[PDB]
Amino acid sequence: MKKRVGIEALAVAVPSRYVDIEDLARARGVDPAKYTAGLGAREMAVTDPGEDTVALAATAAARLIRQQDVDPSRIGMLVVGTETGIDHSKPVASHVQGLLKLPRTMRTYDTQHACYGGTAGLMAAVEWIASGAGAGKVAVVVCSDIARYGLNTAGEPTQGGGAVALLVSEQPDLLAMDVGLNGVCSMDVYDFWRPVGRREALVDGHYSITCYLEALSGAYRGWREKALAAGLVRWSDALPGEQLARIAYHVPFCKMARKAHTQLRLCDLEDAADAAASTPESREAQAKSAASYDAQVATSLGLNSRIGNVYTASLYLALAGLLQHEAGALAGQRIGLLSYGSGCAAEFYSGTVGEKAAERMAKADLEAVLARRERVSIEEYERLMKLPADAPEAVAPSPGAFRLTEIRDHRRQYAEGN
Amino acid sequence: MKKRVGIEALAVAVPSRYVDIEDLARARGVDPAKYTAGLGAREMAVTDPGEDTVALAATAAARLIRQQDVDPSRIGMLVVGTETGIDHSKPVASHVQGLLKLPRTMRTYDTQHACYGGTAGLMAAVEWIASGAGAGKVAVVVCSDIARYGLNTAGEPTQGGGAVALLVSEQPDLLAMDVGLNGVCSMDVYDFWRPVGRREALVDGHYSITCYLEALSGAYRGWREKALAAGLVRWSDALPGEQLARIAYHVPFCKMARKAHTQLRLCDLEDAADAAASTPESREAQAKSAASYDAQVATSLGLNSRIGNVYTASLYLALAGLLQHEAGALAGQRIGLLSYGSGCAAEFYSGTVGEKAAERMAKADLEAVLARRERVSIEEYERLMKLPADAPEAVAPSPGAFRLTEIRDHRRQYAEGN
Ligand SMILES: CC(C)(COP(=O)([O-])OP(=O)([O-])OC[C@H]1O[C@@H](n2cnc3c(N)ncnc32)[C@H](O)[C@@H]1OP(=O)([O-])[O-])[C@@H](O)C(=O)NCCC(=O)NCCSC(=O)C[C@@](C)(O)CC(=O)[O-]
Ligand SMILES: CC(C)(COP(=O)([O-])OP(=O)([O-])OC[C@H]1O[C@@H](n2cnc3c(N)ncnc32)[C@H](O)[C@@H]1OP(=O)([O-])[O-])[C@@H](O)C(=O)NCCC(=O)NCCSC(=O)C[C@@](C)(O)CC(=O)[O-]
Repeated sequence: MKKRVGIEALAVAVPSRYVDIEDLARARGVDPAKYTAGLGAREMAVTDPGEDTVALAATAAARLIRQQDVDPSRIGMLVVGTETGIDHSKPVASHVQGLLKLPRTMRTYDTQHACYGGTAGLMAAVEWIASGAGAGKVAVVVCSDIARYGLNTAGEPTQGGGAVALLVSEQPDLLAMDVGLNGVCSMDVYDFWRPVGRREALVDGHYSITCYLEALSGAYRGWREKALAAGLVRWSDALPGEQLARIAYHVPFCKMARKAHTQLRLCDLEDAADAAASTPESREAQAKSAASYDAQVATSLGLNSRIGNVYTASLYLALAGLLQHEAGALAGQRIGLLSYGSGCAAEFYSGTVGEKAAERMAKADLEAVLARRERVSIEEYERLMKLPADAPEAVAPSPGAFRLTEIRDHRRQYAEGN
Repeated sequence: MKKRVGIEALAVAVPSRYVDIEDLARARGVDPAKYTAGLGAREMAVTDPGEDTVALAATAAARLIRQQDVDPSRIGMLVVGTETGIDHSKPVASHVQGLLKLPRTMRTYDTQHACYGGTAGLMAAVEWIASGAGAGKVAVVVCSDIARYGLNTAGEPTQGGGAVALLVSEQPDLLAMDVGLNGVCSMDVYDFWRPVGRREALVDGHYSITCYLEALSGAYRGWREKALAAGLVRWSDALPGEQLARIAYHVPFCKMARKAHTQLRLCDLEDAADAAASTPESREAQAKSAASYDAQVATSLGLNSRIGNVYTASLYLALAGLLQHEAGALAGQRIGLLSYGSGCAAEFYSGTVGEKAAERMAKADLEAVLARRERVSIEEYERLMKLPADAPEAVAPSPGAFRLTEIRDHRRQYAEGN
């Protein structure tokens, strides 16, 4: 009896509005090609205060339950990974539980480590199940965030917001994860952070890229050693990482995925028993292979390019885009995933796409999620950005979605769309 | 080959200063017996800004590693449960990793759900190990918090601060946990919370007591059903809960443990097949049994009464006090633990105290930890309370301990005591 654990399905929620990234460039006196070619952006989600971390998380989690016909009483863990917390004590997960009218027999809590928080919660849910404690039950892990750098900042064109809700179970139709094979690399850095009382992040941008790549290298190498010992990959005519059908990466901006994939391949090329016969120039040229990027990574960025950085959710939006179109082809094949969070930590893990992944992705109806949005001007984006966090716009949520309506006596109030 | 997982050892850190609780009563025009008898308090830890969540967590975690001779390279997870976070993105766990100069092959993140956050992280570490993923490695889970209600508030006499660091492993000398038997009960409430930008908690105090007891009842009942089915307890001449050698509870104030134990016993008395032959009066009198409280709970409060509410750490300070004196007697016996967090969630779990628990507790040297503190006046407590979070006092940390020294260019700086 082969037991499996992992991601059974997912759902996505996005803010109601977005801007065209070339409009942002023009408003900032920037060449639009810096954003479209340099960063790989197309459209940037923008929010108003009604689209807070709770509202986006609850919209995604409710959509998951409805689209996948989840029995809410089978949920034994509800975890929200976020870096956009709204209370020091009361977790987003508790608000989500209430808004969705979920029953009582579940753990609820939030996880925090920049863009790694969702992955940390995913592993906690997976290992709860794989330990036996969660046998017979499911978990819901929601990655929800709003990425804000501020007007006229270098990070501004990488903003975004939204949520991805993951169903975790013993029927992991999207991704049957290889338990215990993860690689991890973490160290205390100040590449990106956001002190309490600052609405916008602080970042040393180029250093943050170096930190991502450094942590990726350590995490990937740790996974590779375990995968070699488990017989899942080999040092052969193909590099170890080439034996993964696809690799999905944390996407702070779309061009980061190419940088990440080049670095992963360089790890193989530098570590091969015969590396001494190569040069930095020859290794770099091979690592940057357009064929490899096209085969393993390129199709994972379609949703990300239209939304922006959704912090904890960015890797899972890449997984979503990949499986949206390729789940049937990928059934039975092993793929890799690299999660990074500033501060920092990276974790690399693998899993096998399930036979029913295409079914679960069809039910997620992702083009309909993206089609509901409306474009706004940069002027309006700026006006909404300037609103205080307690001042949601007077607009109704979409059917089954949620919005913050007001804060009254320090208690946050929400509405569910009819 | 009987596999075991759970808590191998613990260490405690407390702030350098405390006040006498009767001095606080006099300063507030309150009868001191309200605090000493009504709440069960003796001494209240007070902080200055140098004793932040990071400094307390790092002090406790470094002390654990030194006292227990942990190989730092065997740590594969470092999790901080807290409701006193200091960054929206960068976790306390990442700062602890850096301050302790720990290596890179570990997950780092923080968990959040009021006073339940530490337990959530403990279960994530336990289940990482029990799934097989953490086989051969250990985890460190630190519960670190500073409880602040504010001058002249009803919650003020229940303040406190400190940290408890837990070593989690396949050699769980303190508590070999019963994996998969936990009971849990959670629901979305506003009993206690602390919005971003508020230094002091908001609380509906009497309602928070009702919420604790309600969630406890559900969590305990869920554990009891599983423990009955596993044959660990029986409905016999003894109530199910009486078959636990001891029960430790989240301690917001010491008298809360008696309220909690009475409620747990009432759950047994109300649920017994023959409950119809009793009355509320007879059940209450039996539930309130002094003999049962004295046998199962009373000795768990010695540290808590001298520190105050340490939020996520309060239950673990109760476990510490119990094992400090009774670990040898408890070896081979099963005990219960009830974790509660406002917002809210409760989880009830059990485990068996290990043969070497007394050894591990002796190495924690807890009376020395408490002896290092100094008493201050209420006037000085108030002066320190009024200091901004970025204004630590100019005092050195104790040997091997840590303090925040300053914030410079939005980066927190720390010192390690010589
Ligand atoms: C990403 C930066 C640093 C870029 O901001 P920047 O410094 O203004 O941009 P640049 O000068 O680095 O240019 C970017 C690319 O555009 C090119 N370019 C320029 N002009 C043109 C043009 N006319 N036509 C065509 N191309 C053009 C340019 O040559 C370059 O190409 P590349 O170096 O990639 O090969 C900034 O947006 C930033 O700081 N963003 C936020 C930080 C971030 O996303 N870091 C990523 C790594 S850390 C991470 O992923 C974690 C994170 C951020 O998500 C946080 C968390 O975990 O919580
Ligand atoms: C605990 C309260 C509500 C009490 O604050 P209060 O309302 O001022 O006190 P009280 O009137 O309820 O009195 C307390 C006890 O003192 C007695 N008393 C009175 N005077 C005398 C006297 N002269 N001589 C002898 N006894 C006296 C009095 O009769 C009573 O006895 P009891 O009802 O327990 O039997 C307040 O301190 C508060 O709000 N604290 C913070 C909230 C809290 O600790 N709640 C506990 C449950 S929730 C929890 O544990 C989660 C939490 C708080 O830790 C947060 C998280 O998870 O993050």
